[PDB]
Amino acid sequence: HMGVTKELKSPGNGVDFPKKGDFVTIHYTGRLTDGSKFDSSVDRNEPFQTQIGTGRVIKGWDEGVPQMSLGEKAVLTITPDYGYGARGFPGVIPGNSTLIFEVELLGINNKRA
Ligand SMILES: C=CC[C@@H]1/C=C(\C)C[C@H](C)C[C@H](OC)[C@H]2O[C@@](O)(C(=O)C(=O)N3CCCC[C@H]3C(=O)O[C@H](/C(C)=C/[C@@H]3CC[C@@H](O)[C@H](OC)C3)[C@H](C)[C@@H](O)CC1=O)[C@H](C)C[C@@H]2OC
Repeated sequence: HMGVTKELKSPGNGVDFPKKGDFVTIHYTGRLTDGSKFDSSVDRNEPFQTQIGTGRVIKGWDEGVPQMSLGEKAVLTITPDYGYGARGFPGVIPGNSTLIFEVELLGINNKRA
């Protein structure tokens, strides 16, 4: 999927992958391309929970996360068009920003890594 690239860092179980409509549990760290963190669920010590593939989150997550298996650690590199685009996200992300997320897939529906 063109606006997002996934780099596997450590494999999950290689069997359970999120599908459109699933609810996933994720720990993440987002950085801008200058290397600076803009947000982290890890530092916040709270897991992030959301439906995937239904537009609840940026396109880059919706298209990137279903490519990971349960337990996988990856990096999702997201073009502005698949992120917050020209506007950015007021108070956090400048307009026209590539987003780089470290993502750990901790849960899919009832299943847990
Ligand atoms: C009631 C409060 C808000 C409510 C916030 C929470 C549940 C708390 C939860 C931990 C979010 C974080 O709170 C510390 C914080 O996460 C960021 O820092 C971040 O790392 C980020 O980019 N994420 C979060 C992880 C998934 C990818 C992306 C996202 O898709 O986030 C989603 C997002 C912003 C979608 C927009 C929606 C508007 C569209 O126009 C735009 O389309 C381009 C896309 C978030 C999760 C929404 O679904 C839910 C919310 O908005 C945002 C920079 C701002 C966000 O706080 C606001």
